[PDB]
Amino acid sequence: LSGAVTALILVIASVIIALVVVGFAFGLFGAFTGQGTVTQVGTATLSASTGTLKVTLKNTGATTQVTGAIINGNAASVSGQVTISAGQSTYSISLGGISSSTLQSLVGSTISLTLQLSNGQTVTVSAIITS
Amino acid sequence: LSGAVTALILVIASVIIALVVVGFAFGLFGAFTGQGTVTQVGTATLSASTGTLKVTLKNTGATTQVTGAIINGNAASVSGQVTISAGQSTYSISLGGISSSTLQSLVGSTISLTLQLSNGQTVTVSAIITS
Amino acid sequence: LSGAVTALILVIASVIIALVVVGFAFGLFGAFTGQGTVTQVGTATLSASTGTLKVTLKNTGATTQVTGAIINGNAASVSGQVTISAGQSTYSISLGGISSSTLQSLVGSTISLTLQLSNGQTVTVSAIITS
Amino acid sequence: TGAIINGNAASVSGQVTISAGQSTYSISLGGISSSTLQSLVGSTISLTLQLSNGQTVTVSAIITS
Amino acid sequence: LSGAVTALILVIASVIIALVVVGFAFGLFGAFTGQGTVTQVGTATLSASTGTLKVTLKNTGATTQVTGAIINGNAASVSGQVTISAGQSTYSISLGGISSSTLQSLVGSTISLTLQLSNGQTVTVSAIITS
Amino acid sequence: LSGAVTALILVIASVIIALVVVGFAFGLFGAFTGQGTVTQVGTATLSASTGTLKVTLKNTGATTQVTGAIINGNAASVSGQVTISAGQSTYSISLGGISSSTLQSLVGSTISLTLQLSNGQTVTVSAIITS
Repeated sequence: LSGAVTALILVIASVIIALVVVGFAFGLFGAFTGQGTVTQVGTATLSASTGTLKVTLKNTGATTQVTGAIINGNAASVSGQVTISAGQSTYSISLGGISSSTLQSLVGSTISLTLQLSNGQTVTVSAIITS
Repeated sequence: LSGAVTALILVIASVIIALVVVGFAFGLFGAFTGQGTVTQVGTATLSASTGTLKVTLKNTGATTQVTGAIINGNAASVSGQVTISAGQSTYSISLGGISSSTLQSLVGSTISLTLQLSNGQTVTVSAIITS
Repeated sequence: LSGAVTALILVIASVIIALVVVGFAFGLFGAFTGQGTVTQVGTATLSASTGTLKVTLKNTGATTQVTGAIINGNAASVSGQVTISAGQSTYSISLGGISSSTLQSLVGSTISLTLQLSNGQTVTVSAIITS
Repeated sequence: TGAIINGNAASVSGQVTISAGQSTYSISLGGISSSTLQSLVGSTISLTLQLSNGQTVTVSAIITS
Repeated sequence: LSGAVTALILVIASVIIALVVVGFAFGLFGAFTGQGTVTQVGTATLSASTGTLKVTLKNTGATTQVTGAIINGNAASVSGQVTISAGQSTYSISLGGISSSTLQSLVGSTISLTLQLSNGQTVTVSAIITS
Repeated sequence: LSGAVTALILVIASVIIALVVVGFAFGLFGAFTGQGTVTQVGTATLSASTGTLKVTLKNTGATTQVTGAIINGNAASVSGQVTISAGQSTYSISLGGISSSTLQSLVGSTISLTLQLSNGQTVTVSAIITS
């Protein structure tokens, strides 16, 4: 009775394995939709005095973190106001790692930043270098 | 009978997954068309007394909100008359956040505003600075 | 003689199960091809008097039904002339659920509709709002 | 045996014995007229042939005149 | 011997299914290339007497049909000389559905037509309204 | 014990097959990235005396070969200086297959060449026909 029981135990266990696969696939399909996306809607300004960036970020997803920023081909780190909530509202980043040595010559012009979020997404920002 | 049942349960579940993907794609294709677009048709005037902007905005989409306005390299917030209905009709924005200190010297000239809507779209407005 | 008969009955029944799976897969492959697709070829016009839409829809598939329409961020239902036959010919939808309150201001402009068919497919239509 | 076209089943009469090899086949597909295919000249349709051995084959066809 | 035969019958049938998919994909790739494209090369003239349009249409594809024409925001049907062969040669459309009521005032000016072909493609024509 | 051993040997062999597929996919993903791309940065000049082309080609990939060139609707072959190394540096192609019969009338004007590399990529070059 090896064939009477063994193929039976395989066909019982295979239902368990298939349901685990389908449940994991539906959980992953639920996960990557609401994982969190962030874009810019607000045409940020980059003050040349302290590097304070007044950005507006739309977030129709989960809570993310801001890790670093690419500016002028240089990486830079941030310290505070990096916890992005859901919603657009308005964000104010104290972008350290750069001084007014190179931004004094570009007052009034336009620069392109690249924020690096915590969830793998990067967001490019078109900034007006104001004073 | 592991291969007799398991590939069968996969090919039954894959129809469900594919139909969910196709239905989500068609729902998204329906969503981003009628999501709401707003443009200017009316050649707005900016009164220098109180900052009252008499704008005309065409809207062939859904109901949106006006969040802020970029003027002279400065961001400014708004308070009332921001619920854009469908249709052109005529809109009257009490644009706060600026005084007649800088607009008194430009009476009769032309300025360029940038309204920031709630749905990510921004609209630039060519305004006549009247008194 | 448990192993002499049992594995034999499994290998006889497994042919039946495998042929049922292959026949179902080929039937599904036949079904989703000729299930019915509908697109627009004809550059429809939306009359603002009664909402009568003169659309042209190409259908290289089966007979479908028109259920509803998305217009200006609003859902709307339909009543008559919704049985789409095969072929392009020409279709005339009495689109109820909207009046000339909002379409009187947009005479001559262009709007984007979203028809929702019965077979899950949605079709966006670029319409000229004529009078 | 048959062909699925526009959500309709249709039967065939002649030139249905498929030999081995690619060569070329010419099916007199009856069961439909030029009532509905006159409006789709030059476009693309999708047929579904149903063979005798259970296999079905979908064909991407150019509706020429 | 359920696993000795069943996975074998699946791996034999899967070759058939994969080859049918690849053959259908290559047939579709062959079909949509030579399906038929039509453009204008010839700067058509629209006679205001009878509406006779002397157009020149380049066709590097298959034989198509002309179904209707959009003129002045109005749809119109055609009757004869609609079978477009391959090649540029020259075409003469008896465009019915309009009279010299509105085209008498525009003699010598330029209008823009929109022909609607049978294969989904539409072609806009820049026409000189001659007499 | 046919089901006790056979599904076991399938589930052992399937790990081998899946790892071979994943390793081949990652090897292909490694291969097509660094396969070799070549573009123009240098605004080449085409001397009309001997057909000597002084081109500058940027190559962030592997070593490629120059096979032929399309000029004036004519194919032409090359003989020497076709081994493109990595880097921009500067390249000098003795483009045979054409004389100064047709290029004498176009001294000072601009022509468009199409080099055909060995790795399937083609590169169009905007050349100044100098003397």
